[PDB]
Amino acid sequence: QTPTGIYYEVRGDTIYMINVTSGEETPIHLFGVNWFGFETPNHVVHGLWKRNWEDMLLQIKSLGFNAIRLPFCTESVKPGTQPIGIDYSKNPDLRGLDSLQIMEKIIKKAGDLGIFVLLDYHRIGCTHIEPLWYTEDFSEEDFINTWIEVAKRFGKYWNVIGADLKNEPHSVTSPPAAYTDGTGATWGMGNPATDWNLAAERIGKAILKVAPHWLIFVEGTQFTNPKTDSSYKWGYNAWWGGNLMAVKDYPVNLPRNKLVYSPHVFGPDVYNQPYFGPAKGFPDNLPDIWYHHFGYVKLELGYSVVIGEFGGKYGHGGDPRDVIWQNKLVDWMIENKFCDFFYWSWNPDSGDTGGILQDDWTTIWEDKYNNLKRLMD
Ligand SMILES: OC[C@H]1O[C@@H](O[C@H]2[C@H](O)[C@@H](O)[C@H](O[C@H]3[C@H](O)[C@@H](O)[C@H](O[C@H]4[C@H](O)[C@@H](O)[C@H](O)O[C@@H]4CO)O[C@@H]3CO)O[C@@H]2CO)[C@H](O)[C@@H](O)[C@@H]1O
Repeated sequence: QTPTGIYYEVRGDTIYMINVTSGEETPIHLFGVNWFGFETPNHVVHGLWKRNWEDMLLQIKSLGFNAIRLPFCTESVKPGTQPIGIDYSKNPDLRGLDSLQIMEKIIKKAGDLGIFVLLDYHRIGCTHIEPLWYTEDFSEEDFINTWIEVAKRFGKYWNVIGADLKNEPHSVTSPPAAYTDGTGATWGMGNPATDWNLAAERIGKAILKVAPHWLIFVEGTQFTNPKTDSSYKWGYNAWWGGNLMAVKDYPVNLPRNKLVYSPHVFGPDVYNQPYFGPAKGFPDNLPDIWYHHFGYVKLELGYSVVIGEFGGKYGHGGDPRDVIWQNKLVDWMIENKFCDFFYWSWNPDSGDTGGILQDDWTTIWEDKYNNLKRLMD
């Protein structure tokens, strides 16, 4: 059942937390942020050159968030990786700790604060997101074994809700090549080399054996299979980790009380999507685009859907259409009861999106935050 005394499950489209000792079971909401850096050359969450790590946690909690998605790369969850970019004068308790002991300390404290953590295997290397869950010198078996060691260790922390199996499965070539050419992810192709729907089942099963109490989060790909993608006019224009159009015909085969679908969705600050042109009816055209790419998974099919990344500069140094985009997206989440989400990012040092923090790592973008906090009321 559980090593921590806490057990997570999905009933209907809602995540519940069970306490086996008190017997309490309540629905939870994930009002989340992404705090990144363990996936980069820093090997640690960013901003610890400017801030104390507990204080960052306390500030996140104080803004109403109760969940952090923590991106990691393979090197950061191995014993002995040295972090760069910590002011030890501000973080004395982190002196001489390796990146793993820091991740342990951060998650423990999060727990004490009542913050859920979702572990995200964000990159295999520490430089960029790979299209597949393996590379030339890192196999799916190494990927799975990395998740098993992570689940073995982090399964002991009550507030770790689960595993976001791989960030942003995607493509590096164009369709039609992308479907068969083995360089990118697919879904419903019937090809184990590339089918993210099949890979998710294999990786999720491995993790549930060691952490049966966890949820498994599964993202979209970019392209799926040609019949799915051509069946919608914007079928070729989903984000990385954003195409869930294949779930209806090819659902992922994990237990229904364990599985959470986790699409990503972005604004004009990340990529100038063609449906962002007002001549295409932006922004009033978006709800139908969101619905087709991922929203029907919940609205029509009844699955838990947690948006795992979304954000943008909200007009601070970026495309002024980002303000309209983020407003419209949060309107649609609220009206369709997409209440669980993780914003990208808490960090201001996201080059195309900024974050909830400003560049001083201390003050927030009030307007951006005010729009988002509508989901938290
Ligand atoms: O991790 C530290 C790093 O994060 C960067 O922020 C990234 C996230 O890490 C990532 O999860 C996500 O990635 C974007 C990616 O940056 C875009 O390049 C990619 O663009 C695609 C689009 O999805 C397609 O529809 C279109 O056809 O192709 C374009 C590119 O050709 O979209 C994905 C999301 O789907 O988002 C975050 C924002 O980019 C920070 O920017 C960086 O500073 C941090 O170091």
